[PDB]
Amino acid sequence: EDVYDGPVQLRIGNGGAGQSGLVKELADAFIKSKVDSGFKVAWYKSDTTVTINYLKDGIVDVGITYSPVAERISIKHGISESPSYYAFRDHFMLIGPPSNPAKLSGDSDIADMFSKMHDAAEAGNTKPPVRFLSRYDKSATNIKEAELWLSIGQVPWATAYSTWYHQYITFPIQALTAAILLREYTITDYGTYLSIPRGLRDQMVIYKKGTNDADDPLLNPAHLLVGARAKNAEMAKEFAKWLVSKEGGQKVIEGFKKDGQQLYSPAPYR
Ligand SMILES: [Ca+2]
Repeated sequence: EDVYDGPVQLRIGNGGAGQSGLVKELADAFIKSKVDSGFKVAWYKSDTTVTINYLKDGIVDVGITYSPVAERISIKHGISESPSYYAFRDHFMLIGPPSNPAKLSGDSDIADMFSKMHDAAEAGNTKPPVRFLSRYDKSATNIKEAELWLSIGQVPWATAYSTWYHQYITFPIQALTAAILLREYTITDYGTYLSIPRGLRDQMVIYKKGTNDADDPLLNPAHLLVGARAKNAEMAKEFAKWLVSKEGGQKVIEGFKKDGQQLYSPAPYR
C-alpha cells in the first residue's frame, strides 16, 4: 500500500495506524536509527485477521494488531513469536446527535448507554428516532460495537432484525460523517474524529471516550507480532525491540499528532 525510505528489509501488516500516518513516522524513525547507526519499510494494509494470515504465509514480517485473543492464538499456532509487544493505546468513542433522543447521561457506564439506546430505539417514538450506525465490515470498530450489544444480551443483526441497526459499509471517516449527517449514534475512534471537519464535530456529541484503564471496554490496544517464519527475521526482532523502547518507538508515538492533538497513548509502563 506504501513503502517508506526514511532494498526492502521490513514488511508490516496493519490497518488503522498506517491509515493514520503513524506507520510512516515509525518506519522513517526506525530506518533512521539503524542507518544513523550501523533500507526501506513496506506497509501492507490489512485488518487483524489478514495481518495474521500474512504472517502465516510470510507475506509480512510483523503486524500491528488489535485483538489480544487473536494474538494469543496466533502464537499458540506457532504463526507468531512469543511474546507479543504492546505498541500503543488507541481509543474508541460513542458519539451521537445533540438532540440525544436516547437521553444518554455522560456518567453512565457504556453498557448502560447501550441498554438505553436499545430500549429507546425499540420504543421508536423519539425525535429523531434512535438509530445506531454499524460499519458491518468485520473491522475492529465493528467487532467493538458488536461486542457491546452482546454484552447487554442483544443481537440487533439477528432475525427479528432490528431496523434501527443501520448498516453503512464504508471506511471510518465516511461512516462517522454519515452518522453525524443522519443524526445517529455510532462507535468510532479518536483518530477518525480528529479527521472530520470541525463544523461536523459541532453537529455531534461525545457521550463516552475510552480511557487508558486496562479494563475500559473502549480501550483499543495495539500489539506487534513477530512472524515465526518471517523473512528478515533479525530486523523484525530489531523493530520489535525498538518499538517498545522509551527511546525509539514510544518517543515517536508520544509525539505523533493529528489536528494538533496526540493521537495515541504510549504503551503502558513496563
Ligand atoms: Ca476499525
